Amino acid sequence: MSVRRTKIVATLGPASNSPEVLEQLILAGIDVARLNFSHGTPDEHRARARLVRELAAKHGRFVALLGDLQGPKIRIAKFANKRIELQVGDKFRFSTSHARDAGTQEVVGIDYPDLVKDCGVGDELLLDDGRVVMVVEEVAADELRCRVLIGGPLSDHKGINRRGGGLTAPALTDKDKADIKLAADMDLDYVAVSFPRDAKDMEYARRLLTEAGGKAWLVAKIERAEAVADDDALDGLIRASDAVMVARGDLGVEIGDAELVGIQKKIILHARRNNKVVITATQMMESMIHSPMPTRAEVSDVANAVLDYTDAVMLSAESAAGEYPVEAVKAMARVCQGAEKHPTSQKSSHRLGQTFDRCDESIALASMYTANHFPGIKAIICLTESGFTPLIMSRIRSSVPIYAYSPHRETQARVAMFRGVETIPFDPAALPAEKVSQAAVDELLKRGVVTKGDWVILTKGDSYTAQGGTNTMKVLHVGDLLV
Amino acid sequence: MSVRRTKIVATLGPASNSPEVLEQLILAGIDVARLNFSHGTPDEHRARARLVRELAAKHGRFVALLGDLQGPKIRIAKFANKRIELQVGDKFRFSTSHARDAGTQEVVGIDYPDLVKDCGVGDELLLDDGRVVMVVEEVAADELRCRVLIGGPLSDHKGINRRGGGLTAPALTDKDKADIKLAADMDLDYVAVSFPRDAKDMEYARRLLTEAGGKAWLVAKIERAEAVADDDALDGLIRASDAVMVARGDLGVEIGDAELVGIQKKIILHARRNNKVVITATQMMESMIHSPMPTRAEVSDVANAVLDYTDAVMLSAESAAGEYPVEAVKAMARVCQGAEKHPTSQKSSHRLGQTFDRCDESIALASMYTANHFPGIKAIICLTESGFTPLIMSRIRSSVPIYAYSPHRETQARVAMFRGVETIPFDPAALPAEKVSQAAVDELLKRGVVTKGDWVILTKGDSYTAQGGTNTMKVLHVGDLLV
Amino acid sequence: MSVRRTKIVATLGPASNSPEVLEQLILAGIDVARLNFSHGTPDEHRARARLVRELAAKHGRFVALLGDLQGPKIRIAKFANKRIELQVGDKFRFSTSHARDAGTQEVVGIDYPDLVKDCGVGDELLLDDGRVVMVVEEVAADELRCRVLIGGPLSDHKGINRRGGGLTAPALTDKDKADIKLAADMDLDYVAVSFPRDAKDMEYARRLLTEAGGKAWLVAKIERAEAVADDDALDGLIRASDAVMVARGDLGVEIGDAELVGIQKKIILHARRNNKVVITATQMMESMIHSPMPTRAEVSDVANAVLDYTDAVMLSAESAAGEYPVEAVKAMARVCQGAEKHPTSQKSSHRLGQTFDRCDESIALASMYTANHFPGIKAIICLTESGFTPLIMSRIRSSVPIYAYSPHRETQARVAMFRGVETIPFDPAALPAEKVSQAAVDELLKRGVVTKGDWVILTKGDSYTAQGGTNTMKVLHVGDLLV
Amino acid sequence: MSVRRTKIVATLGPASNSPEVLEQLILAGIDVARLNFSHGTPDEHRARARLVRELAAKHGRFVALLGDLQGPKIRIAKFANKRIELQVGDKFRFSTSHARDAGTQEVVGIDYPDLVKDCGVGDELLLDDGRVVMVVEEVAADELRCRVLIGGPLSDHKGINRRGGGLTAPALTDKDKADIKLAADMDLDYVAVSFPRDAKDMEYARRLLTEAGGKAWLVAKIERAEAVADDDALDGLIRASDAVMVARGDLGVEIGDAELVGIQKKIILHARRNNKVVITATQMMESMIHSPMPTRAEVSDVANAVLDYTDAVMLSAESAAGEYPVEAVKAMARVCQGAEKHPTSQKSSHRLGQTFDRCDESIALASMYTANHFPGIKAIICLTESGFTPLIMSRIRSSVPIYAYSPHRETQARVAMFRGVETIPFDPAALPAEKVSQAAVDELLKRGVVTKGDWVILTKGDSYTAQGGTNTMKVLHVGDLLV
Ligand SMILES: O=P(O)(O)OC[C@H]1O[C@H](O)[C@H](O)[C@@H](O)[C@@H]1O
Ligand SMILES: O=P(O)(O)OC[C@H]1O[C@H](O)[C@H](O)[C@@H](O)[C@@H]1O
Ligand SMILES: O=P(O)(O)OC[C@H]1O[C@H](O)[C@H](O)[C@@H](O)[C@@H]1O
Ligand SMILES: O=P(O)(O)OC[C@H]1O[C@H](O)[C@H](O)[C@@H](O)[C@@H]1O
Ligand SMILES: [Mg+2]
Ligand SMILES: [Mg+2]
Repeated sequence: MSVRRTKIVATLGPASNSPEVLEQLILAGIDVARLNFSHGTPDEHRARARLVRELAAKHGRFVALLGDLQGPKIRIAKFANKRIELQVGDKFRFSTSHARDAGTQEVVGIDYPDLVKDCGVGDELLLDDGRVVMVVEEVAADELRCRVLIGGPLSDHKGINRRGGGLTAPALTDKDKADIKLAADMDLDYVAVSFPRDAKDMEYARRLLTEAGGKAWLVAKIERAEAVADDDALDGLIRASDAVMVARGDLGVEIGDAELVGIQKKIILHARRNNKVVITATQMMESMIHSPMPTRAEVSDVANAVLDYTDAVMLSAESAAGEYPVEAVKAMARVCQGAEKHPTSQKSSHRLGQTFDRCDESIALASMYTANHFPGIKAIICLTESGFTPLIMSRIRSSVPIYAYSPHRETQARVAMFRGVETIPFDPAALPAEKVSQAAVDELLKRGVVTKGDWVILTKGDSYTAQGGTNTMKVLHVGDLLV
Repeated sequence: MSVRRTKIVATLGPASNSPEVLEQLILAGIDVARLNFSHGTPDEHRARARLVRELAAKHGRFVALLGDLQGPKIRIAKFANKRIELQVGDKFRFSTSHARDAGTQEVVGIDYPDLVKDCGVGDELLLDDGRVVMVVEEVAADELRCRVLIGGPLSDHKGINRRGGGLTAPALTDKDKADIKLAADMDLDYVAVSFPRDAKDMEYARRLLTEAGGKAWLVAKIERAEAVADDDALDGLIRASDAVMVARGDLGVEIGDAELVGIQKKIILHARRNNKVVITATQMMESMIHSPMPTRAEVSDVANAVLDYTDAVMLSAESAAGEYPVEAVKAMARVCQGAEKHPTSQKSSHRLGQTFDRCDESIALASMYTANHFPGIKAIICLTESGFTPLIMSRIRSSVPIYAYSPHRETQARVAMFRGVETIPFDPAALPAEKVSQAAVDELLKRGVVTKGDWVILTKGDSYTAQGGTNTMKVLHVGDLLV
Repeated sequence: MSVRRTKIVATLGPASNSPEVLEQLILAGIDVARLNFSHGTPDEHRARARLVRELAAKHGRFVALLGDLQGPKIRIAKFANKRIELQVGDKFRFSTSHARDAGTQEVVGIDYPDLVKDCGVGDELLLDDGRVVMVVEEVAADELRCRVLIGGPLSDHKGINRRGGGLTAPALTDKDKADIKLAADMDLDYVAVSFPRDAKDMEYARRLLTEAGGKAWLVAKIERAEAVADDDALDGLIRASDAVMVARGDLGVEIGDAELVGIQKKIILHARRNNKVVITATQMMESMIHSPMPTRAEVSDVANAVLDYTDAVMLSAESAAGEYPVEAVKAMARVCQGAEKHPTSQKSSHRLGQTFDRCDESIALASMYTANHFPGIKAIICLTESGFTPLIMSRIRSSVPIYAYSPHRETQARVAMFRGVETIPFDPAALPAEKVSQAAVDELLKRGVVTKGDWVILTKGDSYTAQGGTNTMKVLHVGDLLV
Repeated sequence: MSVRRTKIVATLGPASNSPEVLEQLILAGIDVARLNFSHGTPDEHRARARLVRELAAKHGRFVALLGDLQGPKIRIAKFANKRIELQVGDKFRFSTSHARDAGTQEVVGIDYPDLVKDCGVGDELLLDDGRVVMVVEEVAADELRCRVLIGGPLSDHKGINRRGGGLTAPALTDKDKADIKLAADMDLDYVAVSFPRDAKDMEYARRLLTEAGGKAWLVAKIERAEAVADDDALDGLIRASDAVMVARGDLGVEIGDAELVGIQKKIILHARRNNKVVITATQMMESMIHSPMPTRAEVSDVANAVLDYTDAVMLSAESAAGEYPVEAVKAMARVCQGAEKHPTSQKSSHRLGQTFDRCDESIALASMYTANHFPGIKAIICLTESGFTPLIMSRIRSSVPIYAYSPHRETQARVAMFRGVETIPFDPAALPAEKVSQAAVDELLKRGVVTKGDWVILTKGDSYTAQGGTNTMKVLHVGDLLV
């Protein structure tokens, strides 16, 4: 089998907090560790962040760190005895005037006044990611009086949303502003914004991140009905980001699970067309929380995401809280490898008939065209400062390995989420100009990726100091004297 | 929202044995009831068969009955209680001599004489489609003594295989020969053959079925590595059948779960190209055994099967043994409807450039072409004897309703598994020839499917008595005087 | 070789006026005789019209008659001596005020009052169908002072036009109004309008033709720069007609020879898209005026028109005035047959993805689809009243013979210009309804077009009296008992 | 309009022998002068060759010289009185036994032993390039007895051929071997072989040319039925050549005029696929022998050759013997420019799905891909030694100017026949390496082809001395500091 191209995002948590498990996850092949700021303390995150970077370096791997902002997720308050159980037909109330610590079998408090204002009789409310469902029977100034449609347990601080969406909330909370600073302070590679509705929400988050001196790239989580209402809404949000996440948990609540299949495919495609990275997420291997093997549906879900040409697939509870975090990563990685053998994973239309905007864009596209048609080419050596050039290369369907050669750590980590891209640390400026090409080829010969007789593509610009000036494509024969 | 086109196969069992639940399944929209002959007594099947047909007729629905032969897959015997639970590290024994009804927590019997010959110390055994895994620690003359590697439940007649591959029975079992007679005696609409390897296995089954006077159509279950080894193997097996099933449980064990995605798609496509019906099966909504809603992976799995253009999707334990059989069917039906709104579900290339063989094939194809391009057409009235004509129509991607008008019950049930086809009972021979067209159009006007001003396609042959002579296509305006 | 599908229009004149030559032209395969009203007396036309119809009937052929209106010719006045000769660089003047009777080597008069208003310095003037070319050097109050660009002879009443057009003239002259009546009186099948500018000119001609009781179909000659200025101009003119003619003589003068290739292709395509007939004309085999074989350029020109999917190709002086009218028709017919063997002549996209408007349109399209894919089909029996149904069929690329079965003479002749359509005289209303199918099939068996074992398509409507109700397509096996 | 891309080959002769006319032809835009060795003396050719090269240099143009070998004619013997005249309907005989000097009004001898074997009753025989045509009425053991179909004169040693071809003769005659030496001695850029049958004939010609020290590229004239008998025959002959010519005069005789259109298109396409140059020839503007303007058929013929994507179009008698050689070239050039504006002239599929063989091939293809999609690119600077790299570039449909930068005269002339390629004399080896790019860009700035702000593609290899090592593509912004 070939080296896996689709990247794996693994959420960390109680089940993946020790050095022994993190080491095993690194070895199993995680490419990105997600730190969910909805839970844990700042120091818990710092400790994990330090440990993943240490253990990655220990094994010559490049793992990005993604920080996930909680967002304006609306939660219930606490219960007196920490949890309750509800049956179909039971009556239940959400009250702004009920004490936050005194939840009972009949009522719980909520610290969000506009919840009651935005809801009306008939609205369906979904709690704990849809596990419990209620319908609003009566509205008063301070509470919603409901009937349970689908029973189950309820416990402190569980999430609530309305079927259809449309709830008022700010995109950035005060917690999120603090977490943005925390992310900048930890030098996180990616930061994910929850529940954005339009480009403004992402621009605001970008402002705050730069103001805090953060260099992270921004991920827009597509979880709101308004974000997918039409192509302009979606494309606007995508263009304001560096990456997007198909956040199927909250999105499914907002638009209905029966609409997910079409929207997942649209989001991935529109992301790639706008030269952004895309992640597919949520319940991809849920059964592995309690089982050491996935279901056939789970295998199919992941494989189909790979054929949709997602950059990465994500684990949440499977890796953060479940009994088999390492086995989940292993299984996910194996399914990705299998799906990548399909003929549709390697054949491209190469954006025929379209208009290119930039010069560096053109060299990237020209290289993918060349590599996909001259099969003697076994690798692409992309000398890059910020990772932009191999971002463009990896938007094109191919099975050729793309190597991002960079001296910077920021870049070496960034590309870990790019489908088909591997990092090779390399500093061309600190070498005699005439020796750069053979030096780059040496790095692949060391690793056994290419041998004498194979061909390779090298891309670069004129200087080795500025960014955004890729303008050259060379096709080199491994074995020849390379200038 | 439009009428669902993708068909639902629901396996019956303990959870779906009563008249109250079967009535609810019929109302929830099942199109085919599967009777798994691996479990239950002949009279249990007869009782369920009678009840489904009665309850379907009660609600003006046409539900086929599919009988699933156990096949030469090797199974364990019964337990004293029905089931046990095993933990990692537990010891367990498979014995040729142990009583077949007295299985315990420590040993179960097995009707496989070569057990000790085929297995050896170190071999891994897989039970229940890989869910439980054991390693052989000791071999004796009549038993295998094992340690559990992966725990889980075990129950009567669960499948067992060896990781190398050496468990199997040769060609059609004696049980199956008896069940073929039982199927013929019950007038089953479909019969499924397990573990077929090539056209010969299906021809043998067809011989036995016709010898017993059975009119059922044959379903080849694709579960053996040899059946998908190459296109000739697969196409041979498909051509010898009337329908095929993507049996992902056993198939995943035989070829590995990482290869399923590509093969599922190939099987569906090759089936449709050879004008056969295709079912996708196994663990599509497994979490609904214990939960009243599916996971996102399960939603995705089903939806993607619909976009692959499967005829039907299947439930096994979800409907047969689980806690929420009705909710599973409802959920599956809702996901199908959502996926059918996708633009790829309705647009066809119409087999351009290909060569047709038959005349009735040509009229079917010509009607789908016409309907897909003249949007005034709201339905296709296909007068058919055996259901062959609407079989061909439904191989072509479309969203136009196909109505199979037939006088025969055999046909009225058969087409229940055809994607996009609805039955309208109708006897053209018992009418004055000049009144047939308006009589057929009346049936759709009664049901509110078409109104005055809509157009319709009618297909038929010259006589109303023979089969295989469809040769006419008419385009009629609802409102006009129809000859 | 197969029966030629592309139709041949042959202009009559002095070289093709006798019964012996007309008989030879009929036998050589002409499908339409063009009567150019620019020359000849009314009785000369009547005599030829009668003779072609007589001789066609004598040999079981269906030849249409097309009457070509002269239109608005702008001409110079007379020269004092009979003819003058000009050399490149010579000076020459056109004067509104000079005496029209005697012209000199330096100046000629002209009956064009707007001359000085319409023309300007730099304009190129083309005389005698482009044979002489001049450029306007100076404009004075009553004359244009020119330099000769291309020399040659000039004589009394030669035509003059301006590169670009914009000379004022009505499309219908008083002569043309008289000729429209003459055409109606002769029962001409087609009438061609010269120099129309827009749909209004064609609607006016249609009014006059119906007022005179004429049943002819109208041909718009695309000869004016204004007619091809943009798609709306062209499409408007096409939609107002039944057929169009790529009139490359005058059109080349108006837009320049270097623009012809693109516009010829556009006109043909837009005509077919709007379900109109199209003729390609002018100098297709000019060398055959004086030679018994065509040049390779002439062969190429005709063949390329056939691959552009023109309905017909035309001869003008080659058949009307030249030394080898019969040999020209024979050569043209042979080149058509050769080009029709090309793979692009028989393969169609079948208007996939498009939206159909009418029901009879749908049956026509459905038949071409069916015939192009079921190769057992050797003919299409199209029962038609007015020829509309086979008009639509013949817009689709195919090599299957289309037979227009009609009782009417108007229709039997009309379809002679339709590519791939042959007339079979037939009256279904005068037969017992149940015997029609086999009666139609008999007509093809008589002619040896189909034999026992071949298949055929029959199209018709419900009654045999009304027009515009084709709604049925049947596929029949020649040899079976046909109802 | 833009600069013409399709190249013009003009045959020289009595009408184009003077310095005044040659100068006018150079200024009118000829790209290649053809020296037909069938006529003229060695010194007549030398004088013309010297004059075209002198006059081209005088006007900064690069005109190749093509030498056309006469090849094999089969000829009749002598007449008693040197010539006779034959009329339509006359009887005439060709006899293998009749005295070779005593030809009469009724019979002539012939030194063709297989005459009776090769010809048969019904065959048409063409003498003196088609001036006389006969049909064979009877065959006897030593003669063919014929009827004259087309009359004319006959004289000693006139050529004879059969419709259908198949007469035995070797591709290279003794005259041709002498002319190969003459071509080498004159340093001709191209040599054309007449009536080759297969790769062997072209390899033999290449041997003789190299043996004589000739550097010319070889043109295979496709005129023999055997050369187009199937794809292997044709492709074999193409692969053994550098260029091919669609020789429609002799080819039409050998396969029939009705087959030319399809074969012209096949030859052009197969030539381009195998990376060869292709010329379309013969009677493209024949009427211009005696007229100063072409017919519409001639305009169409040339334009359609341009849309078929021929590299060049040729004139023979139009430029060599006719009354208007300069006007013919001007007209041909104008028609080419018009046809090049068509949208199909600029859009390419870019050999999607295909497999490339070489590295320099890959850079050429990658540049055409890049140029066709980044419209900021206004030119391609191709540094080439032998012209191979811009040969490959020009196989791809585009409207971007391709500039072949070369120091060698051999190369500067060679590319004159390549569609869309212009020569820029340039010696990169004689410059400081760091100044090459801006030096090349200066050459285009001098000529006003590009301005500040435009982009350009530059291709090259590592050294500036070896051939066959193009391996680099750069995209440069005109105005920036170019390394
Ligand atoms: O745009 P980026 O990929 O960030 O890379 C940009 C840079 O990469 C190259 O290897 C060199 O460092 C520069 O020549 C170029 O400008
Ligand atoms: O649809 P099939 O099973 O091929 O049978 C086709 C039959 O359908 C109906 O009975 C039609 O009215 C008959 O004319 C035809 O023979
Ligand atoms: O082809 P059209 O001119 O529309 O006429 C179509 C007509 O042809 C059929 O043979 C019958 O005559 C009618 O059923 C029909 O109306
Ligand atoms: O296109 P070709 O004939 O192979 O010539 C291309 C060759 O010459 C040019 O000077 C290039 O700069 C060389 O580096 C290359 O090897
Ligand atoms: Mg099975
Ligand atoms: Mg020749």
